[PDB]
Amino acid sequence: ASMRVLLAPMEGVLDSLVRELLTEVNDYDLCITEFVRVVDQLLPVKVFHRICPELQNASRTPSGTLVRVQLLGQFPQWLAENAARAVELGSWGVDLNCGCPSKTVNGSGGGATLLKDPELIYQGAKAMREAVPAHLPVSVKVRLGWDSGEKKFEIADAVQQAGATELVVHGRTKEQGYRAEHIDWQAIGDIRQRLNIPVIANGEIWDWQSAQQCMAISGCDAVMIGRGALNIPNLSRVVKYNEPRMPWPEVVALLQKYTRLEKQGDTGLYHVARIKQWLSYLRKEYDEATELFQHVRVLNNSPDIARAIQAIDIEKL
Ligand SMILES: Cc1cc2nc3c(=O)[nH]c(=O)nc-3n(C[C@H](O)[C@H](O)[C@H](O)COP(=O)(O)O)c2cc1C
Repeated sequence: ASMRVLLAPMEGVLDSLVRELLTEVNDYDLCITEFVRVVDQLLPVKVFHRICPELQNASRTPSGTLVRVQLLGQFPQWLAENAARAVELGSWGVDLNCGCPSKTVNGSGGGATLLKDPELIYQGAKAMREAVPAHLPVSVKVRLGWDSGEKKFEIADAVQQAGATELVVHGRTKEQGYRAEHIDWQAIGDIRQRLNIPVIANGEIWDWQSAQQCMAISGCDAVMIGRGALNIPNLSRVVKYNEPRMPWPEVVALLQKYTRLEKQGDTGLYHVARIKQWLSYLRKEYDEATELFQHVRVLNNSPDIARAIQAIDIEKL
């Protein structure tokens, strides 16, 4: 019966602005921030506030949905220091990225690179668990492996043995990328059966039926949705309650609200890039988004795209 739905971390997509917009019209149980890249220093407080403005609102979006800071990096001492800082600043626990393809800085790997030696996941997660007060959660997000799923149980074991609270599994290897035909929710179930912490299933959940299938196959009562949450802006309610997808006119209203939200540190091109990007996702689902994208793709500045989006009369749609 009960179902948890998490909004995925998405670097360069799901910032605080889009989290604000989406959580207002959804029932997400938790959102994950874009990653804070940890190398070999304690990051200043402003980095956390930039990535997670919700820290100044008791770790919640304006509508009240919890948000959790994610770290990306390798060195245990520095993951620990930065985890402690995230929670000192108010984060509801802390998450560790072990699934994103990521550039190594000097000797400091991160993300999917850690899947090549599961011990790196154990050491990083353990140092975070030890640094974060015991009542607050420490989560880890993984893929099934690097170039195969052969180490998928070692990866899962590393997270549990580190004392992590919960595990998100993206049901593909790194080398399988985002290829739909390679999703393996069964592998997620096999991991769940071995563990004693909640497993949150992730990958290729787009609608009510796909979530039902995912839960049935994996045995997980918790899922995480990333790209689908942009394609269908009310996807949490689609998945939880089998409600219809957000009508297009309400999608346009959402885009209009986005054009009126200010972005901290914006040089001037934020809305141009981000409205085009969101439309590039929406065209997978909404015919109308393909047409609107053709109209706005030629605009090269935020005021022009703001005027264009705002000009649309949603009562005429
Ligand atoms: C543009 C983009 C950025 C992402 N950034 C992150 C990130 O910052 N941290 C992370 O752990 N995963 C990141 N991911 C992976 C997603 O959280 C998620 O695991 C993936 O998109 C698969 O789920 P989906 O099929 O529901 O999209 C990103 C994915 C995309 C497409």
